[PDB]
Amino acid sequence: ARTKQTARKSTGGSSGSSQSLIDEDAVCSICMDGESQNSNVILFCDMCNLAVHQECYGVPYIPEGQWLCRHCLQSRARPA
Ligand SMILES: [Zn+2]
Ligand SMILES: [Zn+2]
Repeated sequence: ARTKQTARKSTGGSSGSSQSLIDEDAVCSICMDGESQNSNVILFCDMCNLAVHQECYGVPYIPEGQWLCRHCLQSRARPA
């Protein structure tokens, strides 16, 4: 599963840094990035845009394969 980690800091790697940065992170649904601990890990679906921290959703362990949320894993659950 795709897991992105981010750490908060008063003055970290920002305000230019290398005068060239291009990246687009995900947006958790359980929280509005207002209080997710100093370091958190977001999770994006492999067939969807379900972006939720594994701590926010309550995921016991992070699979070492594809991540299909209940909506998609259910869509293909019946089919074959
Ligand atoms: Zn969250
Ligand atoms: Zn999904």
